[PDB]
Amino acid sequence: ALSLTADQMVSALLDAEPPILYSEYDPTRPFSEASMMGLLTNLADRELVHMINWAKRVPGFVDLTLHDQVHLLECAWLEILMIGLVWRSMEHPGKLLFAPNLLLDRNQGKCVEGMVEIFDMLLATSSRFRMMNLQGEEFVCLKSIILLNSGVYTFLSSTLKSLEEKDHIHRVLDKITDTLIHLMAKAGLTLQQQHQRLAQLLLILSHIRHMSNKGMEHLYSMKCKNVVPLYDLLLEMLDAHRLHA
Amino acid sequence: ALSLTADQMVSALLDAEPPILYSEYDPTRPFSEASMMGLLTNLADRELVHMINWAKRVPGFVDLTLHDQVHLLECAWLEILMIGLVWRSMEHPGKLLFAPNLLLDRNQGKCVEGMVEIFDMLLATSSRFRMMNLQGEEFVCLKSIILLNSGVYTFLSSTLKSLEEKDHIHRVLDKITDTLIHLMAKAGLTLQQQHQRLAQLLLILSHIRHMSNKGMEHLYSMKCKNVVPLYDLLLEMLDAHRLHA
Ligand SMILES: C[C@@H](COc1ccc([C@@H]2Oc3ccc(O)cc3S[C@@H]2c2ccc(O)cc2)cc1)N1CCCC1
Ligand SMILES: C[C@@H](COc1ccc([C@@H]2Oc3ccc(O)cc3S[C@@H]2c2ccc(O)cc2)cc1)N1CCCC1
Repeated sequence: ALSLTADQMVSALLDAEPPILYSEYDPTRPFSEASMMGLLTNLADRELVHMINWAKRVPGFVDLTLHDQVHLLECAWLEILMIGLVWRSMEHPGKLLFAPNLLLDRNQGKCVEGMVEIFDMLLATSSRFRMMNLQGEEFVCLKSIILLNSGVYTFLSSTLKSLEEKDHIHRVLDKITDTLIHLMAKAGLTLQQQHQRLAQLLLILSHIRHMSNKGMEHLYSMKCKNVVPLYDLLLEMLDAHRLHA
Repeated sequence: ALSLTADQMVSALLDAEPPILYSEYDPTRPFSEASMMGLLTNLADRELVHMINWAKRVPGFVDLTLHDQVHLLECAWLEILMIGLVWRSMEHPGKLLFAPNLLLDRNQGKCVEGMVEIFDMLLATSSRFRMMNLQGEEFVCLKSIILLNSGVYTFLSSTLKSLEEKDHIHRVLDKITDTLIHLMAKAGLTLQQQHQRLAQLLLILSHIRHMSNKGMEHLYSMKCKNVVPLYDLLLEMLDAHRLHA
């Protein structure tokens, strides 16, 4: 990502995109019988495996230590799931496309206590994306910034290693800024519109953080999975051998 | 803020800055006897009055409806308190300057259950500001963006009035982006450094949001004041007559 061109970062990120998964329920069977949170939790857990694969293809990420990769993902995984959900919901006003076979409106969120509040925030984000005409190339840049940025301030220590890690991350974020600006210039925005649009995009990331924080608060009202710490499951997933090479 | 120059926004914001308040405790008396949360809560409540005064001097803010002013402040007040705290702590590594007569280190945070975690996040933000060499002129721009941005996505409705309000806010944020870019150009940064520094600044705002959200979670473990809704107290403060004109 540090000698990669702007055109090469954009292609690398497009190449890395995870697949769109389906909800797992029998579509020949009724709906009142379904646990909406079970459906959503099962979907999200399945996406997480693919998020790990994606993160390893973000330029610069695997040059980090395993521990720092785990930390970043532990800090950003729900933001990353949510921006992906808002992105595929963009062309579906008033609805959230959790999966191609699971498209829910706000009243379907009332089904779970405290969940309509989260739905409403997600829906508003999707509407802002649509109104901004967010582009596929801009979205993958944003998703990678979330991955690199959300946990970069909470690394405990400040060892030599740690200082080098933070420098490298800030260097990669810098190149993704250069890429976003490059995309906007290519599109024919003036200098002035570029910086304004860059700021508009980056401020949405503070809303996504808000949504992740609220969603974490909401998810922690027990019912879901909280077995084995998240660190450990992420590490297991991230700490791959190379035998299947 | 919409026909204001970049030089006029910067001066308007510098002019609007609130005063630095002191902690209210008898400095002739011992410390173990002090409620650290009482001291911090009393300080923060006193700052809030001055925050309302400041917000009314941010270009564009008072052109909003009273209700929308209340909403923005309800969404941003803790972020705004925290960025002010990190800013005055910048030149005090390892310590948080809550007031000139109340300078606390992380171990003094352990005094309150769950508070050291918040202190540690604040301290790390202060260190990042220092390392970035954040400037007084950049800080007031950031503080005003927080005020305008944090609640702009959660307005319920979408009345004509509401749509006009959102447009105006996004227009003001745009001019503050123009101002930040103007400040950086004046300082002699290249085009490339400007956009990179703009992005570095705006991404810190996602960390400040995180800290506010965590702090709200922490403050809600009862002991503090939660009497009369915050909306209502903000409204009271904001809904001024003009008789003392
Ligand atoms: C905690 C469990 C389940 O996590 C979940 C479960 C459900 C969802 C909910 O469903 C999805 C499903 C896929 C997707 O890409 C996004 C979301 S968001 C939504 C949600 C989030 C928070 C909230 O308060 C209400 C709804 C999102 C995450 N595992 C997640 C991976 C590690 C543990
Ligand atoms: C809720 C009460 C008190 O709010 C407070 C009380 C204390 C502080 C704590 O003390 C200050 C004091 C001044 C300042 O500018 C910032 C902070 S931050 C800190 C804090 C915040 C969250 C947390 O979990 C732990 C420490 C910040 C806000 N009133 C606030 C205005 C309306 C109600």
